[PDB]
Order: sequence, then C-alpha cells, then structure tokens
Amino acid sequence: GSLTEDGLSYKEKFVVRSYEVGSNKTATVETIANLLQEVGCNHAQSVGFSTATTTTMRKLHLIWVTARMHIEIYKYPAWGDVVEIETWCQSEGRIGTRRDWILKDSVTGEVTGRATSKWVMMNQDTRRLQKVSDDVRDEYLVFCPQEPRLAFPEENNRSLKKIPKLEDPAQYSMIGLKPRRADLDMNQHVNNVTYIGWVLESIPQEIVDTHELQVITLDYRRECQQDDVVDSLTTTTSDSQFLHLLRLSGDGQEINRGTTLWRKK
Amino acid sequence: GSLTEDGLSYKEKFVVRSYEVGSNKTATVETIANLLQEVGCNHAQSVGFSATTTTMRKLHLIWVTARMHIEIYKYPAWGDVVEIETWCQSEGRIGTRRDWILKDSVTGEVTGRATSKWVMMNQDTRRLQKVSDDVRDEYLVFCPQEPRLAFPEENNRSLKKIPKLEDPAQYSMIGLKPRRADLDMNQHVNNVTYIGWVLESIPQEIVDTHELQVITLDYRRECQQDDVVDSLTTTTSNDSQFLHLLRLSGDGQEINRGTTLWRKK
Ligand SMILES: NC(=O)c1cccc2[nH]ccc12
Ligand SMILES: NC(=O)c1cccc2[nH]ccc12
Repeated sequence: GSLTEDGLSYKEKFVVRSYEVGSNKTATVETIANLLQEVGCNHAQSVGFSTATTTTMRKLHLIWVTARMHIEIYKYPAWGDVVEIETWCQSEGRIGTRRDWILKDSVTGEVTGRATSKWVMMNQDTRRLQKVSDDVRDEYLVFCPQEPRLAFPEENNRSLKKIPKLEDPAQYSMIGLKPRRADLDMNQHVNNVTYIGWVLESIPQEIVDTHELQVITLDYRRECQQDDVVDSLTTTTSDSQFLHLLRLSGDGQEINRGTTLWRKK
Repeated sequence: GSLTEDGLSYKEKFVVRSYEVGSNKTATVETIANLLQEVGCNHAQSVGFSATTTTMRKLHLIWVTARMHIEIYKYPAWGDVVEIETWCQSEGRIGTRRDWILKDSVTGEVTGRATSKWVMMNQDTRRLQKVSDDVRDEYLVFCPQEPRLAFPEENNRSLKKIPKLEDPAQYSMIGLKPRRADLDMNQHVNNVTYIGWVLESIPQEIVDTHELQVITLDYRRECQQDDVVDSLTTTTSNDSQFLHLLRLSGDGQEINRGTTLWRKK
C-alpha cells in the first residue's frame, strides 16, 4: 500500500482469502471491517504514528476510541478477487476525528462499498472522554485534507441517524457470548470487529440464507472485558430492517446498539 | 503466489496484518495456521482442483484433516513478510500428507515448519475409507515422487501418539461455542478454531512467561454449529509441556486431543 500523490489519503490492495468468505464464496462483513482497520493502521504508520497516537497524546496517556462504525456494501468481493481500499481522515472540531473509506473492484474500478467511522479521545487509564486538545489537534491537521471529503456526503444520510434503544422482549437473541484470545487485539482489548460478529449472531438463519447484508451502523458505548459475557438482541423494525442491542449478561449494561438493512437475494 | 519451477510445490508471501498479532506484536499461531490453509488452498487451485478430484466429487468423497503438527522458531512480526512453501505427498492407501516450510523473506532463514495428515471420507455418511487406485492416480502427478518431509528426524514429534487426558483436568475452559466467523464457506467449523479452543485453557501466567514452540492436534469428530465444547489442559512436565482434550458438553464425546510445548521467554 501507499499514500496517494498529495499525501492526504492511503490506498491498499487485498486478495480475498479462502477463510475470509462466507457460504456465498464472497468476503464476510467482518472480513471487510478487518480490512478497513488494516488499511487504517497502514495509513497511520506511513505518516509517523506510534507502532496510533501523536507525540502529545502519548505523554498525556490519551488514546483514540471508536464511537461509531457505518458500513454500506453494494458488492462483496469474491474469494480470489482483489479489492482496493482508499482511506483518509478529517477532524471534526473538538468533538473528534472521522475516518472514511471507499472500497473498489480493482479490475473494473467500480465502487463496491463505503464506510465512515467516528472517533473520540479518551484517557487510557481513567477512560474519560475529553474532546480534542489545542496543540494535540495541530499535530495531525497536516495529514488530513483541508476541504471536506465525505464518503457519505448526502444531507441527513444513514451514517448520522440516531439509533433508539431496543425494548424487551427482543424478537431474537443469542446469549452467553464470550470472547476468546483470537478476539483480542495486541493491547489485550476486544477487537472492534468482534462486536459486529456478535450483533449478527442473533439474526435468524432464514434471513442470512434469503437476504444479503447491505447496511450496518454500530454505536460503541462501553468495552466488553475479557471476563465479561454478552447477550445479542435483535428485533425486526420493517427490504428487511433490524434494531440491535449488545449488553452484559448479568446487570444488562449496554455495550453497543445498532441497525442493519438487508436486501432479498 | 506461484507453483515452483518443477510444478511440485507452491510458494506464497504474506505481509503480517495488525489484527493478526498478539501482545508480543508477532503473529499468533492461529494466524500461522490460517496462512497454512490459505497457501494450501492456492496450491490446489493452481493445479486444477475445486479441493477434490473428478472421481471424488462423483463418489461424494472429501478430504478430512486427521492431524496438524506445527513447530515455530520465530513468529513473524507485524509488517514482516513471511514466505511459505507447501507440497503434498501420498502415503499409500492411508491418505495424503501436506507439509509446509515457513521462512523469513529478508534473511531466507527457516522460522517454522508444519505437517498435516489427511484422510478420505464420504461427505454424507461421514465414513472413512482408504484411497482407491483411480482417485490416487489423479493427484499423484502433482506430488514429488521422492520423499520430501518437513520433519525427517528418526523419531520426530509429528508422529508421536497422544494419550487421553484423565479427569480431573488441571485447567479448563467451559462452554466454548462457535459463532458465524468460525464457519468455513461450507458452514463447517474452521480447523483453526479447534487450535484456539485448545489454547483457551492454558493459564494466563504461561502465556505471559512462555512462548508456544510446538502444537500437535489430533482431529476425531467435528463440533457442529449447535454443539458446546469444554477445553481441558494438564501439565505433563526450563520447558513446559501440556496434554489437551476437547470434548462436547454433556456426554463428553471427544472431538480433539493434543499436546503443546513451551519455552521460557
Ligand atoms: N490514524 C490516525 O491516528 C490518524 C488521525 C488523524 C489524522 C490522520 N491522518 C492519517 C492518519 C491519521
Ligand atoms: N490440496 C489438494 O487437494 C491436493 C491433494 C493431493 C495432492 C495435491 N497436490 C497439490 C494439491 C493437492
């Protein structure tokens, strides 16, 4: 992969692996989300970030936390196909940063998907959110385009829609979900993609067999720790549309909420 | 990737991804095992398979893994390129064997080696059978005629018989269940998932002070999508050695047994 000519975005190509595809022999949405995070890490590495915080974030013990992921897929890449992903970052005042991605077919150059993510700043020890510092923002404004470049430019698009809280009784549920070592990142935290897989565990088999996942929006509220247990709840709100809630198995503390949209095959 | 000059083996290079590494910022053994299966799949694709022969598909016959043995000297770091060469060899009517050699792309030094034993099974009845003459003759043209073993040693660890763990186990991880991410494109649990499940019962203290050097896993029965697994581990020993048993919750039907060897960091 490499930074583009103007140094303000990054591109990388991936060959879809055999173990990265589902029953329809095209890449799963968890494989897509892993590729989004991988090209995001290579972008930060290419501009000098920690091997992904700045000089001042490191001394203040500040980190980036994902607040929201929104993915829209038109065509999932087949096993053996090459998918090219371009990513870039943009600041959003003191509220946080945004990282967008565009997925393309390498042969046709056609856009097969797009994604947007909202990141917030948090003290790694206290887990307290704190907006963005005056001279912390100055350290990374040089690696972001100055004019707005949005993957979802539409006014009032699906990526910014507020998600309600699912009320019991849920229509479908998958309970007692627990992470294993494969689910941890290099910092021993549960990987953000694991939450996507957990949301989708409560989608009935019949839906997965007759429909294709087109849109997923996931809010991140609290992390599931290595010794926590998760319940995945899903209710139909309708194409097929669903409301989702991940909560810790005991007290019922919310960790995530989201919606999915599905097209009939 | 590509077949080598003589067409009797296959080589492929992989850049280690950010989400593929553990706390030591080097690739996990599950990432290694996924790469072994990926280069295995590209080798079969390059020789005309899709991965059974013309007679196997007609007779509803498939390849099933009976044993995996991996030995790692140095795990590839995040961002490093690892080159893997793989080949197959027939072992008479018992079945076939696929071996792999892992190398550092920059230094050319061997950083690991693996061997696997495969058997033939009727996909519907789940009944094992010896390889027939007409099925064997179909793939003998893609295997070297002289023996080429990743583990040539007089009495190497790859062929050692593994005993059955007796209760009470020293360590256990109970109620392990697969999710959709764990399934392959045929809706069967991925062979690498069993490795992760064996390692769930290794105490945290071991993982922090030791490095996994050797893993041998026998495969006996599959865990189905609605099955629940218990992972049991007992110390059998500078080095640390363990005996492992995976069994279904309830009746306690064995699905796997194995051993691991660990060196102090
Ligand atoms: N990945 C990051 O930490 C990041 C944050 C803000 C702007 C950026 N531009 C390239 C990478 C990056
Ligand atoms: N992977 C396979 O299906 C296979 C089986 C037997 C011999 C082989 N030689 C290359 C690939 C291969």
